[PDB]
Amino acid sequence: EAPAAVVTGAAKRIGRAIAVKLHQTGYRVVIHYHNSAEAAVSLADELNKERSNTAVVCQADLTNSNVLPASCEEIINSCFRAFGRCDVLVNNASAFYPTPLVGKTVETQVAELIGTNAIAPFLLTMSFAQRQNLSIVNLCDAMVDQPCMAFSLYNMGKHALVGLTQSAALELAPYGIRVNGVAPGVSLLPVAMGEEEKDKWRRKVPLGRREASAEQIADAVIFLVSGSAQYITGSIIKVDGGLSLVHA
Amino acid sequence: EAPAAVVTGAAKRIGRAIAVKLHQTGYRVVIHYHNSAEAAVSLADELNKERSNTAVVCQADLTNSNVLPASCEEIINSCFRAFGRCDVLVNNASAFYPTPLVGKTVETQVAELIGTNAIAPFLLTMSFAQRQSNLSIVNLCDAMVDQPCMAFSLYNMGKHALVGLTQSAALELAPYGIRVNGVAPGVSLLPVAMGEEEKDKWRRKVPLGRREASAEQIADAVIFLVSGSAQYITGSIIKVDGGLSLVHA
Amino acid sequence: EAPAAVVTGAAKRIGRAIAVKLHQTGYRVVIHYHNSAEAAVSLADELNKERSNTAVVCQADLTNSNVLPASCEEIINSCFRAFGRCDVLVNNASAFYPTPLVGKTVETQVAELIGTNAIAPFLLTMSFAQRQSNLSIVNLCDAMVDQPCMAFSLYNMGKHALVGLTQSAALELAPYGIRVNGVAPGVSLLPVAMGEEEKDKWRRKVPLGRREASAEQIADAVIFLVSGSAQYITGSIIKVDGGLSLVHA
Amino acid sequence: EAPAAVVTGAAKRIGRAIAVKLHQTGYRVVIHYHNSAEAAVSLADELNKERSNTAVVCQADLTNSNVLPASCEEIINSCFRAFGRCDVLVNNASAFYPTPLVGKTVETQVAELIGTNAIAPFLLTMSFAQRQNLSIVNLCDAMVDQPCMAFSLYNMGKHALVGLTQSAALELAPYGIRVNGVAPGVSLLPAMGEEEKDKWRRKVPLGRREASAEQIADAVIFLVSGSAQYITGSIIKVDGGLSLVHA
Ligand SMILES: NC(=O)c1ccc[n+]([C@@H]2O[C@H](COP(=O)([O-])OP(=O)(O)OC[C@H]3O[C@@H](n4cnc5c(N)ncnc54)[C@H](OP(=O)(O)O)[C@@H]3O)[C@@H](O)[C@H]2O)c1
Ligand SMILES: NC(=O)c1ccc[n+]([C@@H]2O[C@H](COP(=O)([O-])OP(=O)(O)OC[C@H]3O[C@@H](n4cnc5c(N)ncnc54)[C@H](OP(=O)(O)O)[C@@H]3O)[C@@H](O)[C@H]2O)c1
Ligand SMILES: NC(=O)c1ccc[n+]([C@@H]2O[C@H](COP(=O)([O-])OP(=O)(O)OC[C@H]3O[C@@H](n4cnc5c(N)ncnc54)[C@H](OP(=O)(O)O)[C@@H]3O)[C@@H](O)[C@H]2O)c1
Ligand SMILES: NC(=O)c1ccc[n+]([C@@H]2O[C@H](COP(=O)([O-])OP(=O)(O)OC[C@H]3O[C@@H](n4cnc5c(N)ncnc54)[C@H](OP(=O)(O)O)[C@@H]3O)[C@@H](O)[C@H]2O)c1
Ligand SMILES: CC(C)c1nc2nc(N)nc(N)c2nc1C(C)C
Ligand SMILES: CC(C)c1nc2nc(N)nc(N)c2nc1C(C)C
Ligand SMILES: CC(C)c1nc2nc(N)nc(N)c2nc1C(C)C
Ligand SMILES: CC(C)c1nc2nc(N)nc(N)c2nc1C(C)C
Repeated sequence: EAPAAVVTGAAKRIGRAIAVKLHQTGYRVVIHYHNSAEAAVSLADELNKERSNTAVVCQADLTNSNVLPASCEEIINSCFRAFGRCDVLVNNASAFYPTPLVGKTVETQVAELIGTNAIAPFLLTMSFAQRQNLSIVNLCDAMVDQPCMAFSLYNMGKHALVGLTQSAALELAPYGIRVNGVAPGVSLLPVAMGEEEKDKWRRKVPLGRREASAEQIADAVIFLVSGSAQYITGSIIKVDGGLSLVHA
Repeated sequence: EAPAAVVTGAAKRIGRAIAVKLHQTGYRVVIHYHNSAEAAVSLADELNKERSNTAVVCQADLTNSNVLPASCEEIINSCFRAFGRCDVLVNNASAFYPTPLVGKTVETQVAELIGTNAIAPFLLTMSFAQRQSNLSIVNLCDAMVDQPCMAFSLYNMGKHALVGLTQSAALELAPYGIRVNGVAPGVSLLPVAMGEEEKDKWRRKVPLGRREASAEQIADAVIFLVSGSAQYITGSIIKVDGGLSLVHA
Repeated sequence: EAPAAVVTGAAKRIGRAIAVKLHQTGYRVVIHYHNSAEAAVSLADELNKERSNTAVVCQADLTNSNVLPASCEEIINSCFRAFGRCDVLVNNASAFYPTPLVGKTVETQVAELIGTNAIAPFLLTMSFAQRQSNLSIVNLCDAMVDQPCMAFSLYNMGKHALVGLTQSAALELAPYGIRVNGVAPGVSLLPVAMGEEEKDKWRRKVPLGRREASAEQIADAVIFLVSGSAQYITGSIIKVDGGLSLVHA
Repeated sequence: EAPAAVVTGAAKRIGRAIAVKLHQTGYRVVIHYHNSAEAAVSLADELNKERSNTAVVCQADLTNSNVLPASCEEIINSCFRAFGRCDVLVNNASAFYPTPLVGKTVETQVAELIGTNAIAPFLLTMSFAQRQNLSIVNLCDAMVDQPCMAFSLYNMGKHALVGLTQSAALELAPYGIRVNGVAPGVSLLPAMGEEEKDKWRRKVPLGRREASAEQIADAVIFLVSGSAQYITGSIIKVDGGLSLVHA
């Protein structure tokens, strides 16, 4: 039968593109979402119209808390309940907002930014391994070493995700599970973002002076889960048009 | 008038060596501790005997929780209460134990390892910067972060997050004249209870001298980073590992 | 018109797999070689039997010297003269042997190791760019560059320079639509010649399957990078090492 | 006996600051230079005026060639000739200029940029080790991963120098020789004038100022000192946060 994948934060944008491209490759998919219920259901309907019984949605908040491990176990469980297997996990969901060093409480900021970007990936990785061409792909960030000003908590999360990618690649290799990352530079600028700000970001990218499409990011995910990546584990592929190479 | 420093997890081992060297350089010190109360009080006593009222102790669990931000604020507050100023913060305290992917619950392991290694350092950095010369913060990192111990994902995640904080905070606090740096030990001060035969196994791996670092050697790099000789150094992580991280499998 | 690629050191092993896989993908190929004349011609014959007029050979020493810039110019020229275009350059050729710090003279060792691994890639890159769709360059790097083989300083220096080239050329050539990326093998295709103890030693270190990479698995990463599926990827180095570089001493 | 140090490209700027600082800490120094004869002799004179017979100059081109190994061996030899010992080697000399991919020939550019920044440090390291608190400090670059546009050969050279620092740290550890790097960001602005200087200054998070030569030398002094006895294969960035700033 067809293999199955879980994509977190898959209702919209890059997660959606990844879900779509996995589905087109022949995967059954769990579209995880938090708030974007309408987009998630609409996406599932469309994939199911294409091939019957090949998409389900699964709602979960991925903020850190004492119940986060159970929420992550349930996400993996939902893939098994729908499809009887879980071959691919894609950790895409992410909170991203400034937390200056010098309104959400700081405890909430910690829980959202660290939970979504790192702890949930860890717990989902745990549940995925425990339930078992298996692989996990973590959505990282090409700019981790030249971070956005005042984004310390977000940056800490993405750094933690690099650590998880390496530790899990090492530990899960004996089980045949590969763990890799895809690190976007600037990708899919919101149509609603101010045009002046869009231009500012695009002007920075050496390759084409434009942001990645969501499909370009998805392409690298597709490579990593494929038979063409069978010896690749612990690798993080930047997909950033050379943005990380530009000095101040 | 003398500068003042907070050192977390300063009762024993590397934190102790750091507190002692800072004190010897002329700093007044807050000795933070968690369970090591006798060691901490004894250390403060020793330092105060050397110079009157230049050391205080401050107890706090640095596990992630709803009360962790207030706890970190109180650690910084304790430096100001005692000394009227806080010039240096050393984020040394750290939980370290395996968390295999395949009697603590996982949510507790997350809270302790991410809390001690990453979140508390963040909240302490926030309180330090907000409460404000040669100001700086030194984070105790790990030379082996990219070749981690098997089954230590949460620990390794916590230390990676700390590298991220060191960079983000260096960038953001530079306009405020606060430098933020790291010291990354390889193998240091193996536990006296570790069998010598196993101590020799890690020792044999170290290119420079086939031995682990003393706590004092780690402290030496901290002393440098807080000194006027490092006035243009920020966002830098100094490995103190005797070549360990350069050795292939 | 079918696109054309140059592969250096393509007569055998990994370079051969790259040439074969590019050819299978529809590329016409220049098979560069140094000493392996019989294998190079044999490979050309084989590919030409598959599709007429799709493979040629080009001999050159890639050791550094006063004549190297002309040699690299002629390698690129061979692609234009044969195929009327050059879309892809793969910098695979490499000298690899120990140069301890404490028959070849040291200046010869420098010329061979830095020439093959770094300077030739630079001059070929120069020639390729100046002679100019989906254009790209792939440099064969090394996943163990930061945990190098003992006594291989010159080899390691060359591979580090190659990372620098990959990055510098990615930045500079991005405006011309030329992408520049790397593939970094761990251990790959152990020779039968090598000892049974030595080969086992290396194999048992690889977390993912306790075996070396096949040449085809290395070639798969090259194919991805030159493909339309990597159109936004430049300055990236993809490790293909089965997790070898993650394993501590 | 006082320890002795070789500093390459030490007639001016950062090399001189390092030479001056080592001398002040008690070292006897070989001031290597290439073209800056007057400046080198002048520094040796000032240092010898402070302490008699504690400085000598040594001329050498560090461009790659077949005689480069002999030249590097002779630099180390000159320290032993003058001082009877050689405790510290600082690889500071560097060529730095653009070499675009698209009147110096390319073979000259390769020779100068790879020679000065990488091959000469390798050859000096060999000769330093062979001739034996011993250590080597390499002058690297904090911006190696966000390079100057059209400086590929320079960038390759400094990357090779990171590789040397790591390889030699590993290999020379059994011999008790530590090998470390100092990676400046922007330091000492000259050739260049204001306002281009102030364009660079505005980039630096920590004080919007370039590093002083003194600040770079401070980091060198630390790595050679007893306070760094367990540090080897480490590269210390001295860049005021410059490398942390995104485009
Ligand atoms: N776009 C870029 O320029 C860029 C750059 C670097 C890295 N990345 C990385 O690439 C990935 C995708 O980027 P993107 O722009 O598509 O991301 P995004 O739109 O910012 O986030 C994707 C999804 O994350 C989910 N999410 C947020 N908070 C959550 C929570 N508490 N619990 C569960 N889910 C939560 C949201 O789901 P709901 O909508 O259902 O609420 C959201 O749709 C992310 O990991 C991101 O960090 C992106
Ligand atoms: N030792 C090494 O080989 C090595 C290697 C790499 C990195 N490092 C890093 O260097 C630093 C010093 O190492 P070390 O071996 O001296 O450290 P350690 O003994 O393992 O821990 C230092 C202190 O951290 C405090 N701590 C632990 N859990 C805590 C909690 N939940 N709340 C508050 N404090 C807590 C403890 O205080 P109490 O005793 O008072 O309870 C302990 O004394 C650490 O950051 C470590 O990760 C060390
Ligand atoms: N194999 C591995 O485990 C491994 C590990 C890390 C990195 N890599 C990298 O992957 C690439 C392929 O590895 P490999 O093992 O297939 O390589 P290899 O067999 O060691 O060498 C490839 C070719 O390099 C050519 N070459 C050597 N010296 C030359 C010179 N002076 N001038 C021109 N060409 C010269 C040779 O051509 P002729 O035979 O025609 O003389 C040789 O066939 C290399 O860049 C290597 O550094 C490989
Ligand atoms: N200054 C910065 O902003 C900066 C930034 C990053 C890294 N760095 C690194 O820090 C170190 C010092 O910087 P700097 O600006 O003081 O250096 P520099 O002035 O550009 O050069 C130092 C010396 O190198 C010598 N040199 C150049 N070509 C030579 C050759 N072919 N053979 C022998 N010697 C040669 C010159 O000696 P003569 O004058 O005697 O001919 C020169 O005085 C260098 O390694 C540099 O790459 C500096
Ligand atoms: C498209 C814009 C709004 C954007 N959105 C992001 N979303 C997440 N989750 N993570 C990022 N690093 C992220 N980064 C950007 C850019 C600022 C790079
Ligand atoms: C002395 C031994 C038990 C040891 N203890 C440690 N403690 C903390 N907190 N962090 C480490 N990275 C750490 N690392 C080691 C060694 C394995 C290096
Ligand atoms: C399989 C053996 C002979 C081997 N051969 C190599 N050849 C080149 N050119 N480069 C390497 N890094 C290289 N590395 C190895 C192993 C030590 C991995
Ligand atoms: C002060 C200016 C002229 C400058 N000079 C340099 N000299 C050398 N040798 N190396 C550099 N990386 C170097 N870099 C700069 C800046 C452009 C950073």
